[PDB]
Amino acid sequence: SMGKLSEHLRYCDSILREMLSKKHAAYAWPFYKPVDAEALELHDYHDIIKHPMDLSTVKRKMDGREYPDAQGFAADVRLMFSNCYKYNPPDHEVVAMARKLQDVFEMRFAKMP
Ligand SMILES: COc1cc(C(=O)NC2CCN(C)CC2)ccc1Nc1ncc2c(n1)N(C1CCCC1)CC(F)(F)C(=O)N2C
Repeated sequence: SMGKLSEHLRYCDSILREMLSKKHAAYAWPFYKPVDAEALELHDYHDIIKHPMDLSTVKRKMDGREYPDAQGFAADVRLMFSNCYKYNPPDHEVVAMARKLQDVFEMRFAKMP
């Protein structure tokens, strides 16, 4: 009943639910939680990536309605992908996995009424 802004935010909630769901778990799982640079022994990760982002953080912020509009939500989802492209070798499996998940994201986002 509140119009397009409310509807866009609800649609974004749904995109996020889909990205976190079992449907995409073959490629989305590296993006469920913040990169644990200590556990992964990535001693240069936080020197290269200045603004880490991941789907659990997007969920915390979206559920708290910290994104004022759909573009703000998209910016953080795309930051997550961009961090992966920036840090990792371009032929790495994890870059292909980020790309598979971004194909889903961009498709759903483009079809937001
Ligand atoms: C428990 O989680 C993992 C476990 C294993 C795992 O189980 N690895 C090995 C354990 C020991 N040997 C035997 C081989 C598998 C590998 C990766 C994991 N998780 C992860 N999450 C996120 C990123 C990532 N990884 N990336 C990968 C690239 C290659 C090494 C980290 C680089 C990155 F920079 F952090 C990045 O951008 N992303 C998005």
